[PDB]
Amino acid sequence: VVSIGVFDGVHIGHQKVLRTMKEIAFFRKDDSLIYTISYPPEYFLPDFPGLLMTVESRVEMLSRYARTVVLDFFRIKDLTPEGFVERYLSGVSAVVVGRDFRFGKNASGNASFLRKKGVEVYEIEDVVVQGKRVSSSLIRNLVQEGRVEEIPAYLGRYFEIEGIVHKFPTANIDRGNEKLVDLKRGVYLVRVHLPDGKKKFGVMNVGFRRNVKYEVYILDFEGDLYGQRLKLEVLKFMRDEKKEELKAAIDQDVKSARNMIDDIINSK
Amino acid sequence: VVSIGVFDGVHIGHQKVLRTMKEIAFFRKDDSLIYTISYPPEYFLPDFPGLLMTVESRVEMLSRYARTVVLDFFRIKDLTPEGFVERYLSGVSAVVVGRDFRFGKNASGNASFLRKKGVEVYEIEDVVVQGKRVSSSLIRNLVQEGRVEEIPAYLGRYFEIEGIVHFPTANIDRGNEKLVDLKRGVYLVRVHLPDGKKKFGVMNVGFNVKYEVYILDFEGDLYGQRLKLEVLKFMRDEKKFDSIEELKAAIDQDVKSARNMIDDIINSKF
Ligand SMILES: Cc1cc2nc3c(=O)[nH]c(=O)nc-3n(C[C@H](O)[C@H](O)[C@H](O)COP(=O)(O)O)c2cc1C
Ligand SMILES: Cc1cc2nc3c(=O)[nH]c(=O)nc-3n(C[C@H](O)[C@H](O)[C@H](O)COP(=O)(O)O)c2cc1C
Ligand SMILES: Nc1ncnc2c1ncn2[C@@H]1O[C@H](COP(=O)(O)OP(=O)(O)O)[C@@H](O)[C@H]1O
Ligand SMILES: Nc1ncnc2c1ncn2[C@@H]1O[C@H](COP(=O)(O)OP(=O)(O)O)[C@@H](O)[C@H]1O
Ligand SMILES: Nc1ncnc2c1ncn2[C@@H]1O[C@H](COP(=O)(O)O)[C@@H](O)[C@H]1O
Ligand SMILES: Nc1ncnc2c1ncn2[C@@H]1O[C@H](COP(=O)(O)O)[C@@H](O)[C@H]1O
Repeated sequence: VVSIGVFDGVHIGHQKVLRTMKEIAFFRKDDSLIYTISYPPEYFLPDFPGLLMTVESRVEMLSRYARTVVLDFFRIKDLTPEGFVERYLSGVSAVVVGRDFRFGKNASGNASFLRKKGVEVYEIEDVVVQGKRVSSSLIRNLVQEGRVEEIPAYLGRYFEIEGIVHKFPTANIDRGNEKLVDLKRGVYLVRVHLPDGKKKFGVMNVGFRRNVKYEVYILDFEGDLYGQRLKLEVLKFMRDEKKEELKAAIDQDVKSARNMIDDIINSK
Repeated sequence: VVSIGVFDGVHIGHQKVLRTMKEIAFFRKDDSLIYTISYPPEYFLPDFPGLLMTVESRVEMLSRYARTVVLDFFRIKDLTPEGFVERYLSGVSAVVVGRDFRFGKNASGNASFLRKKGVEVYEIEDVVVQGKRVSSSLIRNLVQEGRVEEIPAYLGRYFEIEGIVHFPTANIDRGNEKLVDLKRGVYLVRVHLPDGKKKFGVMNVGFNVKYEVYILDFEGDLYGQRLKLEVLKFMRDEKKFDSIEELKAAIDQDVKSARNMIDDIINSKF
C-alpha cells in the first residue's frame, strides 16, 4: 500500500494522507510505502515560486512516517498510465491519494484507471484550513508575502530556512542549489537550532543580489559557525527591507526581539 | 521626482520611465510619486478599443514602483498648463516622461513649459520593439487580432483577462469598465486560482463578449472569487456548431491540443 505525490513541505493535507496510509496498512496486513516525486511539473517554468524545502530534507520527514522512495521527474515524465503501473506499481494492490491526483504524460491516468489495472485507490477527501484546500502553493505564497505567523495553520509548524554557513555579526545561510522559494524581503524574528541541541533566538534579514540573501544575528551567541549547518524557524515578520544609520535601525529590531521574546516567557 | 501619464498596461515603455524615475530620485535623496490620469481622450471618442486592464489593476502594478495618485481626467482636462502645475508639481524638482508628453487644455502643456516654470523635465527615448514605438494603443490591436503570442514582447508579460466568476466553464465578469476584447475564439490560458494554485485551462471568447474557461484537472466552486488568466496561445476561430455534439467533439478536440502544447511548454526547458 502506497501514497504517491510530491509531498513538498509535507503539509497538513499531506499528513492526513500519510496516516490514512497507516490505516489501510494494518487492516490489510500490508507494509507502507511513500512515493515522493522529486518536482512538480511547474518547477520547470520561470514563474514558479519555489519549493518549501529541499528534496533531501523532504525525504527526512516523509521518512519519519513510512519508507520513502524518491521518484525522479525526468525518469517518469513521459511514462503512460500503463507504463507507470508496470514500472512502479507491480505487486502493489492499493494506493492512497487525494481527490486531485493524476499521473502519466498528459495526466493521462486518474484513479479509475489504476482501479481497472487491478489496484485499489483510497481517495482522501481534501483537507482545508480556513476555507481553503491546504497545498504547497498556498503556503508557498504566505512565505512570499511574509505571512509567517499564518503558516502553522497549514504546515503544522513554522516555515523553515536551513543551510550551510558562510560562502555584527550575521551568519550567512546557503540554502543549497535547489530552486527554493524566498521570503518577502525583510527582518524576521527567528528560532535557531544549533548543533549540540542548542536553541537560540535571533533576527534574520533577507535582501537582494535577482538573488536573495539570508543573514541571522543570533542573540547571545559567540562562537564559530563557519562550517556548521543551521535550521531557523521563521516566527515573525518584524519590519520591511530598508535603505549609514542602519546600525541604529537593527537595534529597533534587537531591542524589539528581546521584547517579543520576553513576551512569551512571562505568559507562562 | 514625479512621472505623469495614463500608463494603461504598464508596458516596457512605461517601465523605462518608472525606472528612470526610481533612479533620478536616488541621485537626489528625493522621493518618487506617480500621477496616473484615469483615462485618455480616446476613451470618450467613437470606436475606443477599451483599456487593457481596469484602473484598479493598473494602480496595483504602478504601486510596486512608488506612491501613486489618480487624477480624474474630466478634472485636469480643463486646467491650463499653469493651473496643472500650480495644483500638482509645486516644489517638485524633476519630472520624468518621454517625448510627446503633453498636458492642459488643448495640449498647450509640454516639456518646454515645465522647464520655463522651473521644473526639470527628463524625457526618455521612445522604446522600440521590432521597429515600433511601444504603445498601449498597439498592444490593444494585438489583443484584438488574437496575436497574444507577440504580446509579451511589448507588454513585458502575458496579456491578462481578469474578473469575478458569475465540461463546466467558469464565467468571468471582467467588470463594468471599458476593456479591450480578444478575437472571438479559443485560447490556451494559465489560471491563477484564489487559493494560490496555477492550473492550465482553455478559454473561449464568443459573440457584449462572453469569457468562460474550463480549467484542466480541477474541481471546486469559484462562484464569487476572482481569477487572473494569462492568455498564452490562440488555438481556433469561435465557429458555429449546428449540433450540440459537434461542439462536445470540438471542445474535446480543443482540450486535446491543450494537453499536448502544455507538454511542449515543459519538454522545452532541457
Ligand atoms: C537584524 C538585522 C536587520 C537588518 N536590516 C536591514 C535592513 O532593513 N536593510 C538593509 O539594507 N540591511 C539590513 N541588514 C544588513 C544587511 O543584510 C547587511 O548589509 C549584510 O552585510 C548584507 O547586505 P549587503 O549585500 O548589502 O552588504 C540587517 C542586518 C541584521 C543583522
Ligand atoms: C474550450 C471551449 C471552446 C468552445 N468553442 C466554442 C465554439 O467554437 N463555438 C461556440 O458556439 N461555443 C463554444 N464554446 C461554448 C460557448 O462558449 C457556450 O455556448 C457558452 O454557454 C457561452 O455561449 P452563449 O452565451 O452563446 O451561451 C466553447 C466552450 C469551451 C469551454
Ligand atoms: N552571534 C553571531 N551571529 C552570527 N554569526 C556569528 C556570531 N558570532 C560569531 N559568528 C561567526 O562570524 C561569522 C560572521 O562574520 P563577519 O564577516 O564578521 O560578518 P558578516 O555576517 O557580515 O559576514 C559567522 O560565519 C560565524 O561563524
Ligand atoms: N474545472 C472546472 N472548469 C470550469 N469551471 C469549474 C470547474 N470546476 C468547477 N467549476 C465551477 O463550475 C461552475 C461553471 O459551471 P457550468 O454550468 O458547467 O458552466 P457554464 O454555465 O459557464 O457553461 C463555476 O461556478 C465554476 O467555479
Ligand atoms: N489539502 C489536501 N487535502 C487532501 N489531500 C491532499 C491535500 N494536499 C495534498 N493531498 C493529497 O496528498 C498527495 C500530495 O501530493 P502533492 O499534491 O504532490 O503535494 C496527493 O495524492 C494529493 O491528492
Ligand atoms: N515606448 C515608449 N518609450 C519611452 N517612453 C514611453 C513609451 N511609451 C510611453 N512612454 C512615456 O511614458 C508615459 C506613458 O503615459 P501614456 O502614454 O499615457 O501611457 C508618457 O509620459 C510617455 O512619454
